[PDB]
Amino acid sequence: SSNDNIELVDFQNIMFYGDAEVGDNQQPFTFILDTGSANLWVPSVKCTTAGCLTKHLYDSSKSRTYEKDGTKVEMNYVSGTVSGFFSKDLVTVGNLSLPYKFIEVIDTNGFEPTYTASTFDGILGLGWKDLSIGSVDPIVVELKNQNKIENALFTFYLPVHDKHTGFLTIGGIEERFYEGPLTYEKLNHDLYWQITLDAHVGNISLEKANCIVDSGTSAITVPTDFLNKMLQNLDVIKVPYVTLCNNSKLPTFEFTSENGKYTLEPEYYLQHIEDVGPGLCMLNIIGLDFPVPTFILGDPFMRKYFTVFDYDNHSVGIALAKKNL
Amino acid sequence: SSNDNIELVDFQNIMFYGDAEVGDNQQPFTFILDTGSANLWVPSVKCTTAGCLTKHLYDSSKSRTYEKDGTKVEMNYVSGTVSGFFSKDLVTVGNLSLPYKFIEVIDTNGFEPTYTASTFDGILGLGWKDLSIGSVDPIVVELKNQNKIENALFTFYLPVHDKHTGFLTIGGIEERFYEGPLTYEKLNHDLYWQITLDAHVGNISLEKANCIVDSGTSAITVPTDFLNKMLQNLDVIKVPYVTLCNNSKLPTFEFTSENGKYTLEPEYYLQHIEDVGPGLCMLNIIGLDFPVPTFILGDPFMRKYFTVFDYDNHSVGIALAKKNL
Repeated sequence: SSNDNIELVDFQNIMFYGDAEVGDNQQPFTFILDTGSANLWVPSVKCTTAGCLTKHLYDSSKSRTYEKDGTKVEMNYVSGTVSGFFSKDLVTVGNLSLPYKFIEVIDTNGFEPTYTASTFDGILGLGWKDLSIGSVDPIVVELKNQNKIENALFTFYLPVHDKHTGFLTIGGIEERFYEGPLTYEKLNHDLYWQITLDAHVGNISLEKANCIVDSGTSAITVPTDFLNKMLQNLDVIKVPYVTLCNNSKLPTFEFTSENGKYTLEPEYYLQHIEDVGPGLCMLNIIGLDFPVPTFILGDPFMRKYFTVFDYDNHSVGIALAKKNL
Repeated sequence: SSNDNIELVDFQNIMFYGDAEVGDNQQPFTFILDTGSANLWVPSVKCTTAGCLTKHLYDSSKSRTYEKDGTKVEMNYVSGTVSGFFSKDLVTVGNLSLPYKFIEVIDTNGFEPTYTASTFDGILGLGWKDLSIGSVDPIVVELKNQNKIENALFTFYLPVHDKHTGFLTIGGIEERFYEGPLTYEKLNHDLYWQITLDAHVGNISLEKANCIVDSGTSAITVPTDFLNKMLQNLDVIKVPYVTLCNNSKLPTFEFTSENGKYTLEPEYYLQHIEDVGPGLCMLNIIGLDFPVPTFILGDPFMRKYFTVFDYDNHSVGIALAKKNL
């Protein structure tokens, strides 16, 4: 394996984690791998919030390579905020290492209940520089400049609950992860991994909508209006959205470009909740409005499609993920 | 027992059922007991929807007391609609029986996925006449006129998940179900069991708000605006509301009148969801706006407070429910 492969484990089909280390002594941590952010952060041994008591903590005094910074910083996510200060130390991802600037988190009380209720210790961003705090070059970009990897790209072969684990691969594209054609879509912005695609679900359509491929989002988000029409005569209620898993009215999402066609059948966005009711399924779709028509192709899409995030070529490559390796 | 007692069983802490029969041969059915509606309905052997295949069905041809009507009718609920026609036959509730007009349901496809995903067969309304279809006198009202019960009232001692079963009692008030004072609140309308109460949660307050005591609602509903302010600096996120069960910022609902004071502490509106995360709790509160400030005091409130629904006196009696009988 000339590339750097990091095994991924699924967490209740809503999150997936990967491990990496910080410090010369390889202190272990479990990370959310987020293409939607650009900073790396780990909780400090100096973090004294209740959430931190159950986590793997980072102790800079145990690492020779630790380079003090101390610049105050706070990072925000959908589920909250974490605060601390910048620090620099050796970061090891898979079989590659490099001195890297990250956020040493001191306070997580503004990131609850997500933090305490989840198994991850920190978050490792895989977005673009301009999207980070402190103007930190993306880790993969850094590795490329240090000539540690053949290409400034990484790929995601996501794990599938009760089926198989996944892999984050840095440096190269491995054909073993996908079948069918691998199609590239140019980014429309060098901030997020956002591309342009036409969308069609039923009779409802939307031309050249913005689509963000995001590993940190557990669902597929759709424009409010779009969702409403999509679920008008479909038998899908919602406790003040759930439906029968065998609902044959359920539509298939269709995303097309000049170079490719991607579809998301109900089997990919329906989550079983038998424990609540026989044959009952939850709709892993969310109504979310951005200033312009936008779809967040989150984990549901990525579980079906192997994805390539290319910094050098400013594009996202998409191909059908193999059901089994 | 000079009163008619019907045992109630809890269903995943979101619903509770009671059994009753229809027909001279006592055909058995499981019912949602709804103070928010005024009709009784059972699925017919003539119902051929998928939802009906798993239910106890009513066969009028097996009952001598069956009186054909056939008037077409459709009933709507929060979770959907069911259609059929009126029929009349002997209805047995506990140890009391009486010929009663009900809806024989033929189509339930407009009531999914609730119907198939739930264990009940039909719904028995316990609301006011004007709130029904077909101008049918409430069953308890009917029983009183037939001199089968001492008073036109019924009480609810709701079951508590993993603690104890409950009781629907018709005809009289039994002190064994409650402790502390029993206070009566006059109805402000002869349609719903709606009363007037001042509400205070934190610093937020609302004078003489309308409060509907509803056995068919699994949560406590609060005015949108009211909820927002209530959950502003409380650590309660919400997947595009959950919180740590030990959150000490959680406020206590306070409802007061000229005759009584009722409170709802966090332990009564927090639902444990350990299977999702350690010490994680769901907020059994819902943001719902009515034309005027309204609270639906659903099951969470009724589980804490024993309630008396008096038709003769047009009031709702409230008292602390005994933790154990």
